[PDB]
Amino acid sequence: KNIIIGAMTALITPFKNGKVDEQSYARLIKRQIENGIDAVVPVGTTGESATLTHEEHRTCIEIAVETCKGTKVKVLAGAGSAATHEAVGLAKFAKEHGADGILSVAPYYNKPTQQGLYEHYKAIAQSVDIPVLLYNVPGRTGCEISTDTIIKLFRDCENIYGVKEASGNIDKCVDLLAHEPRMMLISGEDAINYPILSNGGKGVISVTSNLLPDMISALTHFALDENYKEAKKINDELYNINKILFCESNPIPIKTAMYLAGLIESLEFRLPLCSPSKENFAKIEEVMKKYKIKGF
Amino acid sequence: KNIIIGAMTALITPFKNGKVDEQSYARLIKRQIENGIDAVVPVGTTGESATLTHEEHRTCIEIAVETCKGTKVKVLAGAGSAATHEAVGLAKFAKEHGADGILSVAPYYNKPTQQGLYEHYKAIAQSVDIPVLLYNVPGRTGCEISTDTIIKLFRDCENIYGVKEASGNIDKCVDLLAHEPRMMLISGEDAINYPILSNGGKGVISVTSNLLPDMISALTHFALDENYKEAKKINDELYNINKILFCESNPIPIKTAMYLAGLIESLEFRLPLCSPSKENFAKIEEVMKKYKIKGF
Amino acid sequence: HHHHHHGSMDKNIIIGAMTALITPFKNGKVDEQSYARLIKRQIENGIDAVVPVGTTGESATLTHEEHRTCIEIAVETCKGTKVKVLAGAGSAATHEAVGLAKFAKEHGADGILSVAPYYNKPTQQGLYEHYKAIAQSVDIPVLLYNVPGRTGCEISTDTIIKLFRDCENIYGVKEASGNIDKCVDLLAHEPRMMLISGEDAINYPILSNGGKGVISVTSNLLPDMISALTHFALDENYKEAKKINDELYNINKILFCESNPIPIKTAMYLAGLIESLEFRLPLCSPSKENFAKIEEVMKKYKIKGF
Amino acid sequence: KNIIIGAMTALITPFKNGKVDEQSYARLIKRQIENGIDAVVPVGTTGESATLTHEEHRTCIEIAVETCKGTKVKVLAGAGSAATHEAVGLAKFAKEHGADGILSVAPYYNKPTQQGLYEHYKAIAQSVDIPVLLYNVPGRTGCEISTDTIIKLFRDCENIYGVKEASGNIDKCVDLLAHEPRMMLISGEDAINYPILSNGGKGVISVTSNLLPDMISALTHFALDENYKEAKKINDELYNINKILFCESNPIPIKTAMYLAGLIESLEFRLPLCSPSKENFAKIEEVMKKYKIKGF
Ligand SMILES: NCCCC[C@@](N)(CC[C@](N)(CCCCN)C(=O)O)C(=O)O
Ligand SMILES: NCCCC[C@@](N)(CC[C@](N)(CCCCN)C(=O)O)C(=O)O
Ligand SMILES: [Mg+2]
Ligand SMILES: [Mg+2]
Ligand SMILES: [Mg+2]
Ligand SMILES: [Mg+2]
Ligand SMILES: [Mg+2]
Ligand SMILES: [Mg+2]
Repeated sequence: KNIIIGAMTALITPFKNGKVDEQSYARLIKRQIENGIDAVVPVGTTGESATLTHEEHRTCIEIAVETCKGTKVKVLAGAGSAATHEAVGLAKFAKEHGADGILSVAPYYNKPTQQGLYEHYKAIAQSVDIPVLLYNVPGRTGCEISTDTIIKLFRDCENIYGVKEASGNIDKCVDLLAHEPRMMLISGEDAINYPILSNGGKGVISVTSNLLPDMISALTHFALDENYKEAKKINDELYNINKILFCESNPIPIKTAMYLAGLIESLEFRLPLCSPSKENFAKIEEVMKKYKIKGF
Repeated sequence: KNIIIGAMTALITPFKNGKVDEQSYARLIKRQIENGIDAVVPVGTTGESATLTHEEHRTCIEIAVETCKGTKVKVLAGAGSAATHEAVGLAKFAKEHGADGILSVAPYYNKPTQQGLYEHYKAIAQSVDIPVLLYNVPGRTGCEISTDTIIKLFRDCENIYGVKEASGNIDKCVDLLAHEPRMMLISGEDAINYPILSNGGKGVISVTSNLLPDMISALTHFALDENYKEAKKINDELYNINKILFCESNPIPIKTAMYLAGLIESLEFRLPLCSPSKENFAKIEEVMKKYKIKGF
Repeated sequence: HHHHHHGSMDKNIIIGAMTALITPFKNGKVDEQSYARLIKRQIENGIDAVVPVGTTGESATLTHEEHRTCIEIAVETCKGTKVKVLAGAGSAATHEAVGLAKFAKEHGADGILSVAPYYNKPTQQGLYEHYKAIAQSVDIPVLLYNVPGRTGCEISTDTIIKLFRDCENIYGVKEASGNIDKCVDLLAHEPRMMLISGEDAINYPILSNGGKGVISVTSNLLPDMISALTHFALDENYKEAKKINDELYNINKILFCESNPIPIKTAMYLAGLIESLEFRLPLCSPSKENFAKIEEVMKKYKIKGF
Repeated sequence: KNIIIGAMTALITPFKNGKVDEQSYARLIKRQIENGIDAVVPVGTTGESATLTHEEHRTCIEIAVETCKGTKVKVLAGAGSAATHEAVGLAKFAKEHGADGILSVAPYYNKPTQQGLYEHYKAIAQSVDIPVLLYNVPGRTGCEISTDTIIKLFRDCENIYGVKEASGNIDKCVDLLAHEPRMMLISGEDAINYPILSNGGKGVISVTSNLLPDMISALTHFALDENYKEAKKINDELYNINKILFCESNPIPIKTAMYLAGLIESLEFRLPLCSPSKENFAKIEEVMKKYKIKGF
């Protein structure tokens, strides 16, 4: 299978006057490239995919593709939906805009059965000829892609090559790679990046890497090179910031931190997201001081 | 406050060859009207709101509004979204096209904070002058509207008049009505319709009533009259069908039951929803045989 | 031989308003005089039964001798009254639970409460055999007790109903499970059983669905209010029962701001009803902030003295 | 600190005609010693601690102490209780009868607060001069020793040197060793032995090792030697048996497997534990066929 692995960043989407700040978006991607990141994920959960329009979805994918052009850095475009017809359309558009592959979150809200998830992802994978990474995050979607369903999809669909797990379930991570060691298991939970990689996971799709791309990329590369002691050292050092970045729903903390670090102009969200509480604003700022934040 | 209470049905959306079957949709609503139902909810969760287009959403609301004219039956239009801008747009459409009120599910997938939920619903409520019922279903959305947030919205926004709860949490139901007895608590979980009503809830938004509208209407009206012996008797008798209608994710079982009773022409869903397993198909049929199902 | 048709055969029951008694300590010993005085106060404020050495009575840290002494005081104090003694007798070990059941029978308890085995997580078959052994060891009523947040296991509706139908003296269940759906499930499929509320905040919803009593924490502090709530409900005066349930919500919830019985003993101490705020380790006093919160919530209520 | 780490077995307690089979118990321990195990845990959860008398509990500890004489194998005696006075008494017995350390499960059923847990373990630790390992298993006890409480106990009490985690929470495993790298984190969940060891855990207290002691010992020793690839290979191979040994509550499956293997004479439990279902008995037998089970 063709794959997209390594250290990847779920890009925030900066807003300016209620609009996507396209100059800031490109500038933030160049900063990721300069700090060792292997791929960027425009318009995932961290990029506020649910509140962007389709036009804005396209704009972000195009900026990511153009900015990464000529670098080794790939674009794994967010393209999931609760509706299969919409997810198929987003997959086809992402392929046409030049994306290297697609990330596709399990349908949220409508709780498809395992048979329904299989048909959903089979339809998506059949619509394109680029790699497709499944994305399991049951705390947000209300459903779980089972290990059996993930493995069946990997085996039955040429394009489907692994899964981004955001499920707090290292047992499932063992289950997946013990029964199907050819798949690419990707960490979707920064605090446990190292345990997922040390069990044979092959990358991360990170929130923390927005702020500390050098540290998350180094963690990932240490682990892929089997230097577990050094990968664990960075994972341990990052625990405090990894946890505070979820003191409110992601991406409220990471955007707050990027604004405090001077990396975006304006702490703007799209409703129903909004600024953190005064107390959590202070906690994020405090945890940040313990880390060296790369500039532009 | 202007309110919409009583026995209400979360309408299924029939499909025929991939499109909304508009003749069947109207016929099903007339059947609800003729069996004692007080309001109908087009394009809620049970109506596959997440997989309908904007145009189909609007078509279903218009059919409901037209079919309920000249009757006492109200239209409480589904209008929720994960994006506040889209929820406001749907609210405004429902108002301008004659809906009596709106139902608005808590944003799914993006997990807004309580402050974000407050701002989300304040924007929706300020956009229309018709009643707004909140809708909490954490198992599907990934978030909870807290009791404090529900009560503040009810007290701060003239047209927010209560909440549809689908949370399995009778403690919260007591909390809500003990601290704000003027709100309209609406049961969103059929199996516990009677306990919610007997604590002072004032209606149901029912899945089971698609199949058995006369029974749910009678349960509700006995309860509103404090004829609790009779209301509990029906609630007890309905437990088996109330539970089997969730043997797979709603609306897979209820649409299956409607098809099995000849009330819709085709067992068609929009992906990622799909037909139930053959085993559950048979289980639903066997439970149906214990109930008296009205025709057209 | 055994059989599956006990459901409509005569079952002695213990229902109504019941109190899960705190166990007061003085210098680390059971304060036996205070214990009797607190029970008399329950009797005089309309309570129908008392539960010595349940969860609220710190059953896990009493010695077997102290457990037996508390049952004896409860039995002696309730003689000559309408008030029944439903003795705590559960255990993670079936052999211990049988021994406690037999003691309660031989020392004059009216019935036993028997919590689902904690920590060892028996299967539903194991729970069935556990309670079959207990029920067949005595001839007094047995109330099952489901509290999965504490035990790590659940007695399923099907197992509860099987036990009710298969054993003469098992007559119902005390539910502390935050699960009104299960409460409907139970009484819809087996309306002959006695469902007893084990969670004060939802006493009225359980009673209004046909539950027939409560085993209360709040009634340690406010026995007249819990008794009135229950008797109104049993008479189908649901307006008055709900009014009391709503008024009690604040205290009902603050009594669990830390693990029960830490808040209720704190409230009883603040009310002057016990001499010292003494627990047995690993239980201990609440945080200073929760101490203050409990004190504040109490102010809205009229607390009966002795 | 003095410590007890490495590959350890939570010993089953065999019964014959309702009594502890003392000869089988000693024979089973010798089998563990001869298959690479570093310590044995008499009368833990797997040993049916809840249904043994205090006399039987003490007998099992004495047999373990006697059988390990003349070997490097340590006895980490089960000594926990919901009552602090009982836990202190069991700790003092274990010390005075030659145990090398104690395992002490968090109080079950009565849900102490973190302050209560601290006072509980402080009292236990001060009662003896041998190592004390905390044991967190919230699914069984109804409470959780927080990371902060574990770390305070480790720092404040000379004897307390780590924690056995059976919590399905690799995030907390990271939390513990990131903030207090000097403690000994011990895996209490066989399926994730390798992830816990690869994060710097220093041992296991295993159920599976009752049946497959050579494989669990080899896994643990490869990990401790930083041969993570070979440790992961065994962890992956063992996943199927690791999971089937929990198809019913432990120790129902492990005793079933030991009986099927001819390692214990009769499939006897103490109520409320009992035989598995016919169906799960067959599932256990089938999974066993893929593994080489050492004899005596
Ligand atoms: N990635 C950019 C598009 C975001 C679109 C949408 N806001 C709504 C998508 C929708 N399928 C719209 C249904 C409209 C009829 N009710 C949904 O709400 O699930 C979402 O996916 O959350
Ligand atoms: N109700 C008064 C007696 C309390 C006894 C005990 N503390 C311990 C009971 C025991 N079966 C003892 C096991 C002894 C060997 N470890 C238990 O801990 O489960 C409990 O049940 O929690
Ligand atoms: Mg690279
Ligand atoms: Mg809605
Ligand atoms: Mg008497
Ligand atoms: Mg039945
Ligand atoms: Mg009367
Ligand atoms: Mg509570």
